[PDB]
Amino acid sequence: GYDNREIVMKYIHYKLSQRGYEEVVHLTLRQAGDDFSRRYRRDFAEMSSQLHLTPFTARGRFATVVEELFRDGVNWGRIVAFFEFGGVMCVESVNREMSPLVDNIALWMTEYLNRHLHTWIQDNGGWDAFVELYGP
Ligand SMILES: CN(C)CCOc1cccc(-c2ccc(Cl)cc2)c1CN1CCN(c2ccc(C(=O)NS(=O)(=O)c3ccc(NCC4CCOCC4)c([N+](=O)[O-])c3)c(Oc3ccc4[nH]ccc4c3)c2)CC1
Repeated sequence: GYDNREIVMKYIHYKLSQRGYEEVVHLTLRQAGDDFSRRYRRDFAEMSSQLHLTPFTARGRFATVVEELFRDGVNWGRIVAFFEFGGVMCVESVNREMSPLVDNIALWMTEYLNRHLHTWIQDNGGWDAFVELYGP
């Protein structure tokens, strides 16, 4: 598991393509995110209709959700839910003719990873351990 920016970009591109717009770690994360959205279906649907994205509320919407998600700490499932949440935000932004928000969201996700998730990820064997646990 190399660069966080690359992980974020490859993830967002996939989520957007699935909705008609535009390495083992990238594939494992993709598969995990699709599994998460299927298992927690009501949470997924509730999140998708509770963003109410506008040009000047997207930053605040991202901050409030990511704070609640990791309030009690970090684990692999919560990191998967964080990528899925980023995906939902990007898809809604493109759907609402606010596609430059995708670049802002990608930056907020990369910054959150580098600054607030990096220590946990490193202390738990990095993305390689995520692949050892959940990959092929
Ligand atoms: C109660 N309040 C606190 C509510 C507020 O909650 C808020 C607050 C804020 C936001 C949101 C929010 C709502 C909507 C959106 Cl879109 C985003 C976020 C919510 C909503 N929640 C966010 C956190 N969610 C969690 C957390 C941890 C775990 C966990 O870790 N479970 S697990 O059994 O360890 C596990 C099992 C299998 C696998 N992968 C296996 C795959 C198979 C396919 O091939 C690849 C590997 C993994 N894994 O990959 O990490 C781990 C969890 O469950 C699963 C179960 C199956 C899963 N599948 C892949 C991941 C996954 C996680 C669920 C619950 C919902």
